[PDB]
Amino acid sequence: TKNSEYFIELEEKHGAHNYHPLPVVLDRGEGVFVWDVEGKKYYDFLSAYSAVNQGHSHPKIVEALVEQASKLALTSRAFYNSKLGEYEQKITSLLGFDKVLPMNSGAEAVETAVKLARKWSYEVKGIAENAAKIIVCENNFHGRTTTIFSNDPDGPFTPGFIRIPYNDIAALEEVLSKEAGNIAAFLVEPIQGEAGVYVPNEGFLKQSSELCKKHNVLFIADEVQTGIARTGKLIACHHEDVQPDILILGKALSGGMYPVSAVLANNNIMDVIKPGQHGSTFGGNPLACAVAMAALDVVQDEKLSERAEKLGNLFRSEIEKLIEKTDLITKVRGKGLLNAILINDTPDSSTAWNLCLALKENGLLAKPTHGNIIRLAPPLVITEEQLLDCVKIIEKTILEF
Amino acid sequence: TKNSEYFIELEEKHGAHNYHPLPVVLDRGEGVFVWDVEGKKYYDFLSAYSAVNQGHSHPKIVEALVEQASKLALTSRAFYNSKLGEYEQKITSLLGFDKVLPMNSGAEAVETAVKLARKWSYEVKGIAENAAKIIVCENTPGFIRIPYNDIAALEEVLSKEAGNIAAFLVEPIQGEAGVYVPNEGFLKQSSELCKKHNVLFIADEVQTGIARTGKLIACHHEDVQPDILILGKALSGGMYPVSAVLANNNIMDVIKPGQHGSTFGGNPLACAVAMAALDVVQDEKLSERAEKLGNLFRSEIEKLIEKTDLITKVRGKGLLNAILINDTPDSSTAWNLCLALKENGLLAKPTHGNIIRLAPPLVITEEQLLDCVKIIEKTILEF
Repeated sequence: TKNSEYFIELEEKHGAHNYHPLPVVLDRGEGVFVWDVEGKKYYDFLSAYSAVNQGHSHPKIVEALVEQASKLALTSRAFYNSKLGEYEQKITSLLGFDKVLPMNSGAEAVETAVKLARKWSYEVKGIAENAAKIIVCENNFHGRTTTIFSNDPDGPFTPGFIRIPYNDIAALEEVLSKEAGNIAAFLVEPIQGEAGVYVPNEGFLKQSSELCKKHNVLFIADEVQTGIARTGKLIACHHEDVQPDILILGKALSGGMYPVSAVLANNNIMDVIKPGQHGSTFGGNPLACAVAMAALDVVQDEKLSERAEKLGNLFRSEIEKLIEKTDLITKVRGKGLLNAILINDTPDSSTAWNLCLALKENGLLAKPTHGNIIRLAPPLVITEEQLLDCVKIIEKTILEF
Repeated sequence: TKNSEYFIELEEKHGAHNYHPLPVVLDRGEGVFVWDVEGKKYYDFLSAYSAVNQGHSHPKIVEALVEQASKLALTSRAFYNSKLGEYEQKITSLLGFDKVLPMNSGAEAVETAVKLARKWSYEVKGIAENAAKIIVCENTPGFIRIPYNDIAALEEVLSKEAGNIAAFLVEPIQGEAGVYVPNEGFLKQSSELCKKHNVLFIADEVQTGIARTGKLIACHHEDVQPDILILGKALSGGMYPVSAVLANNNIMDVIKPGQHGSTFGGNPLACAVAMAALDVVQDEKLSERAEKLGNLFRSEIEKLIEKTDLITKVRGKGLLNAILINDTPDSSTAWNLCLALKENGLLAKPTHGNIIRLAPPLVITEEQLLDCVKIIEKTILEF
């Protein structure tokens, strides 16, 4: 009785209708594979939007969660817990920063990074306490701003922000040359993943970072999606020889086992933070820390950055060959195993969705974004043989469509 | 060696200084008790700000986490998972709502409740898109701030501009400053006033919900069924960040799939944990336990107050309680009292300088509760 349709109908009846998932009901995951309720096996080519970099149900991450959950999971920050210090030392040493501020969700970490940058710009740089601006390339704070109303009780422009095009050095230099004195930070993703996969021009991140330093503006690398080996380096900034002033991590920081996010910065920035303001009950809890330490160890011990780099090159090379055989795919873009294909149809068309249904029938799970883009992002633990099998599945699906 | 000071120094060096915790380093919890790195045992009288209502490391909740984490912890909402539907059916049936929207954090759920009320007021009530206002209580355009526990102020705002108002968003008890219990009838009259003026009543029960005040949600004390219910914290027993917004179909009908989503909201691990945490509350009758033990606790603390000039009053409902220390908010007395309580085996922390929250896990026994009273008495009388 309790088949896939049974669960879908439960959610229709009792759950808000705020999502449109691909119609598959998953109940087990192991490594690169997931199984639906009827027992069919699939390659996961979404990795829960690049949170499951270490594979589903990684034995080391499971083990860390189970160990810590039976000891102590939450004290709040009213007290110290014995795991947070160990984790803080680990991650700051690993990435080369003095300090980390732990949070739960990606949005919390981005919000916290911006608040930290504004406070720095007041305490150190000298901008008035409501006058600092943040340069952004996308709507990083969707749902929490007033443009015309914000939902947080405690051309169109968003006060406090300057929006410029992504991958546009001239636009950044124009803003900095004219009003860098008003600017606390530039907040940018090394690859934009919201509307697909937008890889910027070679050199964009490094030039942006250098321009920010020249103009006394913090460079904030939002690596919630790009971080933790996905692009072929521990963080995508490393591809560009950038060390950001503030680093934002999330998603795969926990392998997807627990919502863990982080903001890293050196003392000259982080020490503007003082006790007092209203904070997070769960941020930095010992269960989160035990999970994140294990998730980082998997990435380093299994050399997942090198694996994502090598297999990503192979993947894009093979997909480029497929593109030459079909009129259905316009281009493939990405870094490491963060890749996506643009389908040769309009964003209002059903083609990419139907291609994802066909991929599913052939044993590979992906979902469109913005109508005509398909993200292709498996866990980084995929083997070369499995990767080439996935290429064969994609080839078969495309060539038979 | 890795003693308490070692871990405190690690955090000073490598962690942001955004908190000033009580100087105790905890490494184990069971039920009402926690142990520090040196092995000293304490009663936890904060419950992680009322998230650990079911006690630390509750076996049924640990069980649920282990079972599900071993199987599948995260899919994202790009696909269905096999636990969310069962959890949605469970919590909506338990609380008497048609639908639930699952989230991670308390602030997420509050913001989602606000966004939902505004969308309702546009599609159903007819207010323009960015024109609906939300009434809230003092503890920001588009929000009307009135004093807490003030029916007259609410009535004045409604009489003057209910036509432009989507909702009133209120906590059944305010836990921010300390524990501010409103007057008898405040919540019910507020709920009735909102209905009369075609305004949604949103109960923020992130702190008060899940048995802490002696009922499954504090609205039940007052015979209020809110239009939108916000839950958080103890929904997971503290094992996982889980929050929720519940409402009937007349409100949830306005929801359609959007452009931005939550990766972790509604994931199968969160759902397995929350189902177990709810089962603990019902199976162990923790609402009844909190009601009965809360009455005993306030009665015993009132006796202690007779013996000292240090404590002004005790207030609260269920096991959400607090004491006001007889000193200024800028003084160190409450902090120093908490250091002394710690030495005598009970952990609490001040808020707003001169208030101490007293909120143990709901699984505490009468014998333990009276022992805690004895610890507080000893600490006060020896101070």
